Amino acid sequence: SKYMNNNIIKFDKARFTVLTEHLIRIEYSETGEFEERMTQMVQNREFSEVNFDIIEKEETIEIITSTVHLYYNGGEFTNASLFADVKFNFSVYSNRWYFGEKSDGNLKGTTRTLDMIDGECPLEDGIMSKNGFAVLADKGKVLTEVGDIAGNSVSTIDLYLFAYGRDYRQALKDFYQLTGNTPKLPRFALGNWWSRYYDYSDKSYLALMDKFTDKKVPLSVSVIDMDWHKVSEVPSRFGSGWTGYSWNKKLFPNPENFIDELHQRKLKVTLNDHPADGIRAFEDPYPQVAQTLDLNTELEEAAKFDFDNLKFRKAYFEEVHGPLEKEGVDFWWIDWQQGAISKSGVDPLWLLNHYQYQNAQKKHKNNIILSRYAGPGSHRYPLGFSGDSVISWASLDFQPYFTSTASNIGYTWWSHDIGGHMQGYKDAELSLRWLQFGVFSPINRLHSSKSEFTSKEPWHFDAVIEQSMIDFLQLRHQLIPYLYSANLITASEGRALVEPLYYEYPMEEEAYQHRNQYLFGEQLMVAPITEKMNSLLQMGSVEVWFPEGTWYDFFSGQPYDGKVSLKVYREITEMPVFAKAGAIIPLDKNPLKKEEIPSEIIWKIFPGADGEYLLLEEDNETKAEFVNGIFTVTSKKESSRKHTIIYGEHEIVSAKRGEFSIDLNGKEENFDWNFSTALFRRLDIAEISYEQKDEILQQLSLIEEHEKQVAFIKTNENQELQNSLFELLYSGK
Amino acid sequence: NNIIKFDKARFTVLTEHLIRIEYSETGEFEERMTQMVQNREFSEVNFDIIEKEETIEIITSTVHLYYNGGEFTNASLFADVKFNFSVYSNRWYFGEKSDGNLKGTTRTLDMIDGECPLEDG
Ligand SMILES: OC[C@@H](O)[C@H](O)[C@@H](O)CO
Repeated sequence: SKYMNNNIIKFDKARFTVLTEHLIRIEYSETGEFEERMTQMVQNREFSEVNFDIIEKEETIEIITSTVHLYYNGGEFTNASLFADVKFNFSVYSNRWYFGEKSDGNLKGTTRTLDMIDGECPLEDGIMSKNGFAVLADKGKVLTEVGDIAGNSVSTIDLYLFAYGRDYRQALKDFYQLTGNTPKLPRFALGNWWSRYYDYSDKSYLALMDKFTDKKVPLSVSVIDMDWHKVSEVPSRFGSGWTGYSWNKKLFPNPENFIDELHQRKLKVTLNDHPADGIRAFEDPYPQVAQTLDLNTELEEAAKFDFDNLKFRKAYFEEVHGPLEKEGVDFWWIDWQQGAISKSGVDPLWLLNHYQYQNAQKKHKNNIILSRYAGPGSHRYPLGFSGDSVISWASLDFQPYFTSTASNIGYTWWSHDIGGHMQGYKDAELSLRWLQFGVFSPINRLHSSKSEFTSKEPWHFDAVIEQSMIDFLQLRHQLIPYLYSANLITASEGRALVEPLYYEYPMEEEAYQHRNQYLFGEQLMVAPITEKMNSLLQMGSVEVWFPEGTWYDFFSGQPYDGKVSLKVYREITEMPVFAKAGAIIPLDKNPLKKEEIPSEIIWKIFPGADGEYLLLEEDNETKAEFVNGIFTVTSKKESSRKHTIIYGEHEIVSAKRGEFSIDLNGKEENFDWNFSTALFRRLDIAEISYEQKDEILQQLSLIEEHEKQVAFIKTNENQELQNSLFELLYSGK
Repeated sequence: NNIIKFDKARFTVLTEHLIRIEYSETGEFEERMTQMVQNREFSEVNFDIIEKEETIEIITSTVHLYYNGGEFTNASLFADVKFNFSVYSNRWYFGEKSDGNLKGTTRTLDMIDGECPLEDG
């Protein structure tokens, strides 16, 4: 059969597939046979036919779409024979791709891990570029129909040219169509996780879980780190106790009972797995694995780690994990730090995440793993696990940027160790700022090193820090409805929960100049504080870009007239999070109560414009509509759910059942936030002279005209104090 | 008896803790001294072998040395030491650097003001 889809062009030894007007597959084959199989990266090349034009001559071909000219001059792919011009003017002369060459503009993607990183590390390129094109090489192995490694591609060069311009959201959508959508997360993954590299007993671990309840901190996940298994008692002839599959019965004399007690507390349970030293002769499962793999047990022959080997994988899932799953382990923390070597040339991290994520689905519907990034397409195996960050202001300052930038390669479920993993320095404010970021990150998992000094328990800290941490951990559970809805949107529509500003505001230069600022779902904009407070102000700060429109602090209702770039100041207990006029945010009214789905939703409405919110749940869709001051709630299915409505400052309706409409036009649109209260608070906490406090309070109270209030603060000899006062006068204008 | 051949490789267990590893395309292995090596006469030692169709394992009191056949690559030739001095730096891979080397020396201190890099010992 000579039949070919109309989107396929062949010329010399190349094949071009025009998958969209802005996405061209580029293949080279010595043999004239081109690759149809799935690869590690690509799952789907079925794209609806698109319009394009060809200029084919003897010696050259040009493929022309709405956004790109692709040229091929025959022969081997070199920087001279294969190149493209984009039909954009985002740069004066960075509008040409050359095969095998780097161009500027790439907005970056992510990397394997933050292991041993103190602050910034280099990132790999993503598919997003300010100049409108990027090339995603497919260097992976081909897969069989059922998803096992098949060997080398017959397309010895296989590339994807993205030429979406600054339509970043559409580039990511089409990347997901190509590599497969992110699977749905389960709701439990979006709550708080407790983890610590600490040799807990059953007793001490349950006592901690019960103290979390006593302290009014909700948790969804109980992580148990490597001290669950034998460590120091492993005979040295076998190597270290890092890898283990055998319970420490001194700490866990009845593992199934312990896991059942965590299940009764509605916690999902994961164990640390260090797979690299395989199954050695001292292990509980060794007799059964040695039988299956026909090992020499009198010579203590180990079942060495080999995820290329179908029999090893089968032994690993059925005979090593299987018994631990039967005891009640819900999902696996794959903790691989042992390199990228295999006989197949496939990264063992890729093999682990691919096969473990598939195996997890027998255990539970929409199950997860926790593992490091395994390259483009590995978003199919959530969750991401960033690993052994250094505990530092510099590490925190990198992390929001790292997180939002990862959306540029579709890896949208990074779980960082909140408060940082190891080394570095103690600073309770650092631990608190890091938790603020974690709550507004894809996953909020508390974790720490083996130190006796790095517990992330709120009560480790003083009464102020402890209370603020408890408040933020409660907030995480309030946000689960919003997070779970955004999760179902990632899985169904290919939209990241965390977006860089330039996704919404691609033509605004300031959207590229606030590296740690992001959109958090569709209704909230976050600007985490990631530097130690100024002790004179007793407040930290971040420069915020406010896009055009009216914005409100999500917590205080402090207003801000966009478009402006404004330095904003917050006490260590407060975080900069903002909503536009018209925003509607659902909150669980009962974040401490372990309900499978919330019995009551708070609808938090920001007055001053129309808005809309769709709450996706396991078995329902709930639409909130705010049009000409009328707030309406409707659902796909009937339910007993109670709805609370908070319109700006004020609870209007409490615990109303069913679908309803309510006219909010006759209700107070204004937040209580006011200039005079906020000014008094900022002056009162500041470690400045009382004479300065007195004069600033007197003059700003006395001076009526806003421009002369600003002139007065402009004379202040403390420059950061001027900025803080300016923020208040700007919100109060 | 201290000598084992497998595929295109020759292993010589000189001590319980010292193993020569040779590759030869032709199956001819080198007996002559080199600039570095002057003597390969060492007393017999005890060690075990697990030889299969496609793989060999040599086991001493201190090391597992594995060879999976073919040219020597990081994947085909590697070893686990029977020690627990590190949590996961106990594996040698052919042609890869691992941590822990306490260093050796270098040709000269010509033009060196303070420290210079040393070669591995
Ligand atoms: O299992 C011990 C490890 O050091 C873990 O605590 C880290 O989180 C792994 O990255």
